[PDB]
Amino acid sequence: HMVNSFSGYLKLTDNVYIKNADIVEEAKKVKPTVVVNAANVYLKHGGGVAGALNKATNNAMQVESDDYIATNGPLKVGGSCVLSGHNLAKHCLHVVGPNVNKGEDIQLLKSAYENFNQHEVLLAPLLSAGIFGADPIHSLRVCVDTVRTNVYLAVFDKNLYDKLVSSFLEM
Ligand SMILES: Nc1ncnc2c1ncn2[C@@H]1O[C@H](COP(=O)(O)OP(=O)(O)OC[C@H]2O[C@@H](O)[C@H](O)[C@@H]2O)[C@@H](O)[C@H]1OP(=O)(O)O
Ligand SMILES: [Mg+2]
Repeated sequence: HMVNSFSGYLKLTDNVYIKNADIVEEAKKVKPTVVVNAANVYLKHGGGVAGALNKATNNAMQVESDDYIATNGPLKVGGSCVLSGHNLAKHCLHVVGPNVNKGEDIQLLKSAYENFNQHEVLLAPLLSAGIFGADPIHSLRVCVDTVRTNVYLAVFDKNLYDKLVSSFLEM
């Protein structure tokens, strides 16, 4: 036992790894330097990954997020900010993917993944792929084509994990 030690990930490419896991359980076990949040521009951590991370910090992430946004104003779609990882990680990189359910520009998903290249190693979810309504296969593709640093993707759903791995390791 040490820190940033990932286990049970499938190596997709030289720098992209994928596991069927809860990003919160992975954060707790690994204590990564950086865990990524699938955030909105307001850092209102209502559901999905954001709700699960915030709940595991006993709401400390939401209190910090409320203070940050009241001070700085909202993020841009495709942007990020580095805040505390609380009890889960050294840092949390809050990254805003486009909300395609509200017609936001899918091109901003590439801008969102570009934020990952500022960090050597990240534990991350598939951006925009849940509540934000992007195709998860497309989100994995943009991740693989954009991110050059080491990214460990945690995919909660068993069936989604199997679909992502089979489509990737065919195409
Ligand atoms: N605990 C978890 N660990 C790992 N992955 C997780 C976990 N919970 C959900 N996911 C997955 O992450 C992906 C991203 O889903 P969301 O967390 O909904 O992020 P997205 O970028 O789609 O939506 C962001 C919005 O979701 C709101 O919660 C947040 O405050 C913001 O407004 C989906 O494939 C989502 O899968 P699903 O569609 O919820 O089954
Ligand atoms: Mg699901």
